[PDB]
Parts: sequence; structure tokens; C-alpha cells
Amino acid sequence: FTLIELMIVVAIIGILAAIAIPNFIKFQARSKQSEAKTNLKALYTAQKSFFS
Amino acid sequence: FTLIELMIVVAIIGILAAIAIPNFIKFQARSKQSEAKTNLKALYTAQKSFFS
Repeated sequence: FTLIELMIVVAIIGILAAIAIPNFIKFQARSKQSEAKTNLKALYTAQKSFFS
Repeated sequence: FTLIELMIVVAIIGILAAIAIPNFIKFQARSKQSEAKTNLKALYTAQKSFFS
């Protein structure tokens, strides 16, 4: 190998450092939204029992 | 996948460990409150019979 190959190696590391990957904050948010579902279903259950 | 995905996986299980589920101690207290209803109706019945 020569100088150009080694410079391309450095450049590829630079490229990988700035790669555009999926936004995983959206996956975290979708995880956090499950509390709303659980607590709303608890509301539904408690309302039904109170009515009965 | 890459490192950030795997760290988000760890973060998501950390989130699920600290989710705010409904307070079910209230449901169990509502269960325990039925002694009072049953025994008070028993008082009512016994008082009526005694009066009669």
C-alpha cells in the first residue's frame, strides 16, 4: 500500500464518525408512551367497577 | 446495528425498570373494605330481628 490508501483509511474513519443512523430517541419515546396506555386502562377498569 | 443502538437498548430496559404503573394498593384497599359492608349489613339484620 501507499500514501493514498492510508489517507483513505483516515477518511473512512472520519466518515464513520459522522454516519447518519436511525433516530433512536423515537424508539425511547415509544417505550415511554406505554405508561399512558396502562394508566388509562386502569382508569377504565376503576370507572366500570365504580359504576357497577 | 451499532453501539448507540445497543446503549439505547440498555437505556430502554432501565426505563422499563422505573415505569410508573398504577397504584394497585388502592385496588387492594378497595378489596379489603368489603368486611365493613358485610358486617354492617349483618348488624342491620340482627337489629331488625331483635326489634321484631
